[PDB]
Amino acid sequence: ARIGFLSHADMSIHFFRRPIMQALKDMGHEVFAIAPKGNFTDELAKSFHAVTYELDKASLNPLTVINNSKKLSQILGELNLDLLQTGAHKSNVFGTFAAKNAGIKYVINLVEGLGSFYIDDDIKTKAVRFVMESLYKISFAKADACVFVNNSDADYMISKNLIDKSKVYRIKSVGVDTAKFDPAITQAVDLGEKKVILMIARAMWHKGVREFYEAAEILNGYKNCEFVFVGEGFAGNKSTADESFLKGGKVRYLGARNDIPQLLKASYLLALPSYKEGFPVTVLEAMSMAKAVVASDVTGCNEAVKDGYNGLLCKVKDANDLAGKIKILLDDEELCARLGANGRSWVVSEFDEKQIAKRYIEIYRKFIDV
Ligand SMILES: CC(=O)N[C@H]1[C@@H](OP(=O)(O)OP(=O)(O)OC[C@H]2O[C@@H](n3ccc(=O)[nH]c3=O)[C@H](O)[C@@H]2O)O[C@H](CO)[C@H](O)[C@@H]1O
Repeated sequence: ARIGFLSHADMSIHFFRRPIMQALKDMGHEVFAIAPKGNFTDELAKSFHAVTYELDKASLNPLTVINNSKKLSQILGELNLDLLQTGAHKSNVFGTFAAKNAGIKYVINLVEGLGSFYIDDDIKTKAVRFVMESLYKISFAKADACVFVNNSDADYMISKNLIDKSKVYRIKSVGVDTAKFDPAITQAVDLGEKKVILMIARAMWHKGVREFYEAAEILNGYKNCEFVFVGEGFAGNKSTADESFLKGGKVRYLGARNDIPQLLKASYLLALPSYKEGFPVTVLEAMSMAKAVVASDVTGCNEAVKDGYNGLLCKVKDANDLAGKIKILLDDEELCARLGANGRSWVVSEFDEKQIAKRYIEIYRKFIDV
């Protein structure tokens, strides 16, 4: 009944792990949110036991990653956890080494997208991918189970003999609060009298930001549409567009936001031209808002979006095709509503966060008493 949730980022605890954690709290367990300090740490402390720690998130310096993870082992050791849920690569691998060195008996892993080491193909990145995969064989072997939020990541990692089918659990998506993300109780943000083409994302190039801005250029307000981008960029990051790029195109830039339901209600459709995903949550949120989606035909996107059912798929790294799919929906309002209505019907039946959370807890029940 002492259950930790380790992440590299408090965003993942607050946005993804939370419904699991709430369900365990409501059952009378002690739930720990273990993540570096961030914008959500203080409110999370009110609900759960916040634990912070230092991390060079993107660094691959060996002695930095040894020291980071040794300190981490001590922080985890002092919590006296019965089970630790990790998520994403650094916590799955090094969080597991540190968890076992700290004497934690049960470690559950979680893969939610394979990330940029499978987008890039430069030799340096092909070597990094090899090492991480070889480390994963050890870390998975030490952990008791791994949850996958899509099928392609599980299939892939099984095919590389990184983990036995026995330990793979497929829980599709991290779920969405369909009662909060409900159009009937949501008041739209006012963005004018325009057909809003909404993209929600951290401004990673690997998220398709450039293609989205190029497509805005191509359509240039066709049928009174307006491209709108929600999310943060960063300065001096090669992996990221800066605010000067995000403010300099035919896109209305809103920066970070907390009224996503309200923004989705004001939108005509949601675009996600990502290069690679796990099970994109902005897609789930758009679906719960009964909004059609236009998404790249890539990993993750093509499991959350079924072409012709709840959205349309476009080629990746292709602004013209992205624009083309958007124009088809701008040209055909009845189709766009039908797809969004199917999107709503699907989230409600398969992706509500409450049933998703219950299925994580059944995995834990195999190992500890809940
Ligand atoms: C591999 C990858 O590229 N992405 C995956 C990764 O996290 P990502 O962080 O890439 O997931 P994402 O970008 O889909 O996260 C979106 C979440 O952030 C929220 N938001 C975003 C912008 C903003 O200004 N305000 C705001 O509140 C939004 O409401 C939603 O809850 O893990 C997720 C959880 O399973 C999904 O699998 C994604 O597919």
